[PDB]
Amino acid sequence: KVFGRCELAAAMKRHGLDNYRGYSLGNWVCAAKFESNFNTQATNRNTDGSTDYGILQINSRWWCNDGRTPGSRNLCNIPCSALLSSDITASVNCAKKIVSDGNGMNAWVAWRNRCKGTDVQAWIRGCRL
Ligand SMILES: [N]
Ligand SMILES: [N]
Ligand SMILES: [N]
Ligand SMILES: [N]
Ligand SMILES: [Pt+2]
Ligand SMILES: [Pt+2]
Ligand SMILES: [Pt+2]
Ligand SMILES: [Pt+2]
Repeated sequence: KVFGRCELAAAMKRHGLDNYRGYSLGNWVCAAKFESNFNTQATNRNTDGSTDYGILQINSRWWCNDGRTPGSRNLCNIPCSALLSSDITASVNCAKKIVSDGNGMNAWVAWRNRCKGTDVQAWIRGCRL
């Protein structure tokens, strides 16, 4: 499922991400856009042999089990295939853990390189919260 810009903001605000650890909604919407293009089914194999899964491209090295990442933690206790659901719940609850683990949204390279320090307000422009 490829969400719309305003559609994903709503599901995101609802599952409790707006101001989560002091990151406003636009930051999460911007990260989704540059990670997955809002596609819940997005996967990207990394040179390291891990894979990033879903709307927030959560990585198999640390966070989820895809049964093929050689040496790999499963912090979030889920198979990576539950990050590809059209319901973003599982992606969201894993994202709260990730963002809580010290580095905040720097965990998402696409956030640090493209969203950090820009007007992320514009990403929720014309959406009903
Ligand atoms: N939720
Ligand atoms: N998109
Ligand atoms: N999906
Ligand atoms: N969702
Ligand atoms: Pt789908
Ligand atoms: Pt939902
Ligand atoms: Pt939720
Ligand atoms: Pt777009």
